[PDB]
Amino acid sequence: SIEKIWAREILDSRGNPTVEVDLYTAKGLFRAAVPSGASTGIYEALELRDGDKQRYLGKGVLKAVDHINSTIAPALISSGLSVVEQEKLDNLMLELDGTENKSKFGANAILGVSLAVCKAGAAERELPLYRHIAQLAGNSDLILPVPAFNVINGGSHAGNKLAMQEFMILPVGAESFRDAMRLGAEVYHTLKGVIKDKYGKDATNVGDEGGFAPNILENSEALELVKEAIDKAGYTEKIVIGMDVAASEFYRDGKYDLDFKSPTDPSRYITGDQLGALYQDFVRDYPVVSIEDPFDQDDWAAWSKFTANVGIQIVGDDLTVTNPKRIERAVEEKACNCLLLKVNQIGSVTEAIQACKLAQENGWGVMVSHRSGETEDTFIADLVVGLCTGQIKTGAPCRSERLAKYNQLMRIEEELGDEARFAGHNFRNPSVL
Amino acid sequence: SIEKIWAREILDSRGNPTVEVDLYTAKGLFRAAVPSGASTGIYEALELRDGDKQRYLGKGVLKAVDHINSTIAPALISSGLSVVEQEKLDNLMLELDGTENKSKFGANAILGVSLAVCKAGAAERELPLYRHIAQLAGNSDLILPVPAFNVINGGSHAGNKLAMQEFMILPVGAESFRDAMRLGAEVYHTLKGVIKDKYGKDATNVGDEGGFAPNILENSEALELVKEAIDKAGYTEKIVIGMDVAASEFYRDGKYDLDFKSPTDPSRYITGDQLGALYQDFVRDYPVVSIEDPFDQDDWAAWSKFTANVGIQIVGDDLTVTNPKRIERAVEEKACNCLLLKVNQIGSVTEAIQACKLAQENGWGVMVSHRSGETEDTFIADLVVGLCTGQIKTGAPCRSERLAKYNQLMRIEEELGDEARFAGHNFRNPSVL
Ligand SMILES: O=C1[C@@H](P(=O)(O)O)C[C@H](O)N1O
Ligand SMILES: O=C1[C@@H](P(=O)(O)O)C[C@H](O)N1O
Ligand SMILES: [Mg+2]
Ligand SMILES: [Mg+2]
Ligand SMILES: [Mg+2]
Ligand SMILES: [Mg+2]
Repeated sequence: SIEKIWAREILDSRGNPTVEVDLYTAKGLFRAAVPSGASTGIYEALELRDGDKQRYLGKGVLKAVDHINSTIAPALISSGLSVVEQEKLDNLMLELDGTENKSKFGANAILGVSLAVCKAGAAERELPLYRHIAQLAGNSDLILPVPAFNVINGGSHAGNKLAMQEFMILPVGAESFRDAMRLGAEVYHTLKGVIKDKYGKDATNVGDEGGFAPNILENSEALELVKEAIDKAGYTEKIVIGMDVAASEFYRDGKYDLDFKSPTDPSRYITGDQLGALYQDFVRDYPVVSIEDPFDQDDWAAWSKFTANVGIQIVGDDLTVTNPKRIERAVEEKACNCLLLKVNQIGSVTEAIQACKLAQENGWGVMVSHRSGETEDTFIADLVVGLCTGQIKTGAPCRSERLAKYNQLMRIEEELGDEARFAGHNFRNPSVL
Repeated sequence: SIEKIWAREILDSRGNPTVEVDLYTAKGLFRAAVPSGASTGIYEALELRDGDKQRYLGKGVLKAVDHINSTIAPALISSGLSVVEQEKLDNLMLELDGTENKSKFGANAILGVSLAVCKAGAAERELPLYRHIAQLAGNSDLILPVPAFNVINGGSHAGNKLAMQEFMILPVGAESFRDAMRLGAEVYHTLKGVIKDKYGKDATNVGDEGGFAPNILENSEALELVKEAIDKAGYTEKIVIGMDVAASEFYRDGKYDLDFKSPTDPSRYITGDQLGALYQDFVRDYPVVSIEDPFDQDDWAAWSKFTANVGIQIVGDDLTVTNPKRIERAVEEKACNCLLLKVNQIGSVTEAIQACKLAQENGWGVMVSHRSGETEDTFIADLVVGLCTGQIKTGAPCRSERLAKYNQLMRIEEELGDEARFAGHNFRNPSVL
């Protein structure tokens, strides 16, 4: 089945090395690449880096590449398994690695091969990638997702004082996915004009995901800007707001520091309950319909308490790290009601699909997501359609490691033709469509 | 030969619509997309936009898409021409349009099809794209180019006061193209730390091409910054500097305004002679080996004078717009000694290859180039290798519409194996290899 597997080091969207894998079958070349996070949860499967400080500041991935070329590849070719057998090939890699967190080969090594196998498998089935993924997941009724565009940035890697990481727009009232793209781009260009006028001509360069990071401190002010741009573009009822707080990043001694990029001062810290009250005010004052990582990745009681007292979507990211073990705990404690799905948090296509089905079985939403460090790879566009989740976040409508996914979703919608359905206001629960 | 052509609107790396074309033959699907400039020369072929303010603020390209789908596609199909016949298919489109600047269909309509045809032709020849391009151009040897990374930004679309558009680094002393990527990436990341420390944490977000635009006014300070990053990264011996001044953008009244982003004040203006004197100082104080568009696209006398008084590379971009007619004039007046090759400035692959050959036959260097607005398309990576020009500028090593090209060049290098030659110090004049 598999003629050759060959891995190489390429550069991701931030200029850092990452893994790319070529898989050859009689049907051709199938290529995939691995993303890389910046604000990673402490429970993520292992991203294997070389640590050679004289090459790429220690960020090379030659070791992961070698694990693929020297060990994984001959093992999978020796097995004789068909590339359609995703689960068997993935399980084979998992047992070969033999560690829970994939720390022998690296999650980035195993995922690279896993993605390529999946693409080669689709071609063997003579199916577009999204339909093959749907079949692997047991789905038949595909849907185009609502895109969630990160347009204002704060948090650990933004050069402002804004503590919360992401402020997103979601065109839930769009007519189609192609129309959602147009709405997103128009609000984005509107927002750029607003920021230029108010914060100056030098305030509209972009961050890693293509959004803006103007110098503000109040999170409420970020929500004000976004709502202002939505209204100015004429889409007040059609576009709503999502947030990724990434609260693990400013968790201090059991409390939360909404000014953590300023010199340390413990008296400013607030409690989980105070943080929960602040969110309730956001949901009251602004059309916020989704909040991701509202509390620290270990602060389970605060998650459960908040989720039980709000009607919006509550997304586990660093809390759940696409990990069935952590998800089951979150399900049992009712910590959240949506899973953020990051294939490189867990390290294989099979396990990511299992994590998605576990969420969906329990009435949760699922939002497919990029990493801050992306590539020209568009796998997650087919993934979100095949898993039928109804929602994807994969950047502002700016920088092609983000537009490559959005463009692919527009091609998919086009291909599905008259059968294309758009999640719209049912992005949390698209199965009712 | 051509079974079907289908065009669609996608978004480019700036979030604006552009043309993508799917072309089908017996051997499969061949896809290409068109870039879009920000500081466009007045002599470029016409980029056709819709101007419908109800959509994308008038930036849609539905008309171009419709010209392809309704007019160009059935014409090329009815012609029965093989996809290997690049020249004939391109000429067919040129005649169909019947205007000098492709203003009936739009240059973007025509190029999109032209690029897809070229990819379909390579597969028909059972060749990698760059070898097909090599044959179309009459070349036999292939060479990997020195990359020119735009790391510091000024000019029309930078939010600082810096007038000159691009300050680039060229790893002429790298061992190979893969090593050139590493040198570029390490200097880029070094520079980011330098900019952070001197100008602040809020000063390292990126512009359209992945580079930085800190708040500086003196162009000499830009050159100092770059030099400082090169040495701190430890590569003083191996990396030199290129500039794209884009002087057309600040040509005022026959004079030049090095503060054109401040409110108009003619007392500020300097003459071409004075500008030329400033370049002479740059070339002396810094390792500047290449200057692009030093004078206005119509200021021929200033070009000829300057070029005759220096030994560095002098690059026509807006001067020449990849246009054989304007190049012949430049040749005659010895206005410059290098052509910046932008396929969408002239609108077809055949005409771009002709522009390149006309340049090379007259002893000029050729630097293949991106546009500010790019896509996930990687055609120019194969183009620069097939045309053997020895140099390419396709962005900072940041943002995957940039890295897609650089990554593709690393794959090409790998594929050529033992036969891979890197232009290195012969980037201006590679045919001696
Ligand atoms: O937490 C994050 C960061 P990361 O780089 O994936 O950690 C960006 C992404 O949108 N998300 O949810
Ligand atoms: O003048 C330019 C700009 P443009 O967007 O192509 O006009 C960016 C490119 O590097 N170049 O030479
Ligand atoms: Mg994170
Ligand atoms: Mg997150
Ligand atoms: Mg220009
Ligand atoms: Mg230029």
